[PDB]
Amino acid sequence: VSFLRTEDMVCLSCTATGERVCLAAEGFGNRHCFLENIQDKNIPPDLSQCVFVIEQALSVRALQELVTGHRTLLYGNAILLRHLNSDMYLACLSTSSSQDKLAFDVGLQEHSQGEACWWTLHPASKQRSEGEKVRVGDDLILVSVATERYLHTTKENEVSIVNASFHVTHWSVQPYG
Repeated sequence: VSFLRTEDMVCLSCTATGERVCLAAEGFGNRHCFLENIQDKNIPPDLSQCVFVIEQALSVRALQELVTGHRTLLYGNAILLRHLNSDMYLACLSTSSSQDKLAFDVGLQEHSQGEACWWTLHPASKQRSEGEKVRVGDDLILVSVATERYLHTTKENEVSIVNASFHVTHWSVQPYG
């Protein structure tokens, strides 16, 4: 219904230093992620480089077996986000190139093998709890399965970056069309 379902085209937005921004990526040459300022730019759904597809959604138990059909998303599920323009998957890179030496970079990878490309959903407040259907527009938390870090944005050098950090960021998922 009004929830996130598999195969949805969605944008992930938050607010870094007041501004509202969307998670974006280029693809072909550049494998790193970046943020787009959507602060009153367009509607909640922003432009092209901002579109990801919820390709798959597994339960905690399903993830184990799968590692070694419009499912609705449940808080606690592990999702797989494919960038539309590039057909690559949002993942946690092994390189740390931000000021925070403990954060890892988030970018794209060609294949969905291993844990680096999986992210579990978790509620941002107490208005939702594990097992519930994830409602569109809900503020949620994105946890890397591989690094045990949060999908995180922070301004460093007057620009909004995105990385995988021990510090949390609340993300809103708005679908397209």
